[PDB]
Amino acid sequence: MEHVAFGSEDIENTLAKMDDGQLDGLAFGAIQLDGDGNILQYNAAEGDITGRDPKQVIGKNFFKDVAPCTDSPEFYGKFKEGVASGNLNTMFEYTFDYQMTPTKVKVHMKKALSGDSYWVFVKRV
Ligand SMILES: *C(=O)/C=C\c1ccc(O)cc1
Repeated sequence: MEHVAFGSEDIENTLAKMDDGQLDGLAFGAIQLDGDGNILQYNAAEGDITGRDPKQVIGKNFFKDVAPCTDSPEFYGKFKEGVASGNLNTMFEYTFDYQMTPTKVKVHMKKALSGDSYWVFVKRV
């Protein structure tokens, strides 16, 4: 495993060193999106939670194609405001329910260290 704790204050510095292989070693779901919501990275733990095959979702739009239940002011809305502002750091509970058994999760979104990428971290609650 990669020892990083969900919600950690410096998580963005830590995850900057990890490759797709490394990211698959996290205790939680990790997704990296560009400013337009396209999926740059998607780790194994997210695949375990949502049932999606990580390889198949990279390159797709998260809010439009892959995860339309997140297309709402309460999820996508916070994302777009953070991208516009160039600053994002929010944590909230949410229910994933698209093509899958409803699953309650904790979501943490944070701007990355590179200029126009953004993390979505997810774990069960
Ligand atoms: C809402 O969109 C439900 C499902 C979902 C599937 C995959 C990922 O990564 C997040 C959310």
